[PDB]
Amino acid sequence: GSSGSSGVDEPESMVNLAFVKNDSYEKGPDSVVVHVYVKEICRDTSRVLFREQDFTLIFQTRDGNFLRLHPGCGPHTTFRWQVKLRNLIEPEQCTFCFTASRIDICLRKRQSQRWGGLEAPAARVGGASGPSSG
Repeated sequence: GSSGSSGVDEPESMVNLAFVKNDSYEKGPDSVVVHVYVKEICRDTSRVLFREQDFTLIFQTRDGNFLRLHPGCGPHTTFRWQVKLRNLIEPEQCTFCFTASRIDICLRKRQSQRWGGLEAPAARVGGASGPSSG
């Protein structure tokens, strides 16, 4: 086949976040603001991809507070946060801008309907308890 000098490059090398401490509130009619808890972020190597039925947030943080949470990684480690929006959206109007110690992402939905959860659900999982402290 072929070895080397490939074309597209998968984010493999990059790390994909599974859970990011943030808070999104229902704004305007179809507006949705998101507040990501993180500091010491690089606005130079940190961007946000607004899809039609999703939205990925790539940013490299160097805050021991945020890093400590994710072991094995570092400040130079790329973090990709992909979210599956149950309902469609308008990325052409979406915007991404970092804040003091948090990130702000304006998500413009299509229509004014109930989302019942920012991120799409999935098979239930309980099993033996863990960190869940009384």
